Amino acid sequence: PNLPPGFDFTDPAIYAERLPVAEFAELRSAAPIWWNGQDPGKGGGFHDGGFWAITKLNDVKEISRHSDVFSSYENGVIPRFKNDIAREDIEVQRFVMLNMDAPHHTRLRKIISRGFTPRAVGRLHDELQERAQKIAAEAAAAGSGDFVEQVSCELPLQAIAGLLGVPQEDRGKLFHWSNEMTGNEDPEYAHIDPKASSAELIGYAMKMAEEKIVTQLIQADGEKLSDDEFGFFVVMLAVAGNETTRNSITQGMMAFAEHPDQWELYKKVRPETAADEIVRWATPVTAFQRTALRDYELSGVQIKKGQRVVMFYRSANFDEEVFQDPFTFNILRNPNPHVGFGGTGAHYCIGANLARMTINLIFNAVADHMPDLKPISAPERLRSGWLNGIKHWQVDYTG
Ligand code: HEM
Repeated sequence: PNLPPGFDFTDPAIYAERLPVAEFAELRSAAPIWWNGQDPGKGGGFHDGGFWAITKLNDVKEISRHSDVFSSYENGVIPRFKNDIAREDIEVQRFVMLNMDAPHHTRLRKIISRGFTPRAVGRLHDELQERAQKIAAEAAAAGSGDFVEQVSCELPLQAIAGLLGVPQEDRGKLFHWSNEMTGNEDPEYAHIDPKASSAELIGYAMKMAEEKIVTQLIQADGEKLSDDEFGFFVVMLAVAGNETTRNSITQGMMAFAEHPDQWELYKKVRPETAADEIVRWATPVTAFQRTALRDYELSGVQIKKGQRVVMFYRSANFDEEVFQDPFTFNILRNPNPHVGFGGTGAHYCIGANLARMTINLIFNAVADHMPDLKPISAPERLRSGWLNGIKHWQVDYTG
């Protein structure tokens, strides 16, 4: 493929500035499964010499479905940390369900699925809609500001707090820990320590279990989460369901500002198709990886036992063989078989309906209170090699 020597699709220096859209398009055309070599000390915490870049939607789905072959536990699923991270700090992530394999993952998922019943999520609709409306009214009344802080940030956090029934007076400390919990190497956040925030949030959650959906997870059906598993579950919601939904809201609004005919259509009919096109477009998790437990032949390439494969959701969601005109933002897109919530399989996002509900509620509120919003200056991207984040974006709410 026509790529620079040494190019690495997980390099945080690229994502601080842009998504490498042209370079993914070139792999899909010229080398859809391609070995991305990494030199010593430049592998983002891994020392194995590189990984297979997976760029096509069917391959991402095949890997996700074959979790008997493609492990989440062996190396975790995050494909890039700071280059000098200790291997013990990657391995400690194995205590969240995202980084486990069957049978351990199968037991936790079954218990945690108590939290994500359709009924549990739907119960949160009326409070999240009242919060959404108020957030948008507050932003309109401020006139201009940072849309990430004023519109995107609070409602995903209040969704987790309402799911967990956290008392009001404890939400400010909960939200502070949760916004320090996912790792990045951005200079704006160089003074955060996700390790203290993780310890502190696990201790808060364990005290909450001891005092008792929390009661349904920690009450024996004799199966239940232990008190420490409930802590690890609250840590996992902080990393899985906070910045991801926040970034789907910012990048959905960036797409509406760049495609004004789609925002006019959305304001009229608020279509059911919009939330999934916002997630496809935003692809807030750019990639997650697996490790092969045995040799496996994937679309003609011989993947070998122990090698990593990195699923680039950001490429697969723009796969020209699967989406008609994938570079067109189309809020009526149908069909829409995107992998923004992962490939279907054992670890498919358990929060997907809660995220869709959060997205729908906030965009309805923005349409109702700020229909003529316009950007003031360019979004500031986050320096991460796997999370596609926007730190700040200045907009004029009144237009
Ligand atoms: C637009 C917002 C979101 C995006 C893009 C997203 C994306 C993902 C992805 C890509 C995965 C891994 C799937 C796989 O490997 O096949 C995942 C898993 C997971 N997500 Fe989400 N997510 C979002 C929102 C949420 C929310 C709101 C919650 C919860 C409050 C949540 C909870 C989880 C959990 C617990 C897992 C682990 C499932 C397991 O390992 O069995 N997510 N998510």
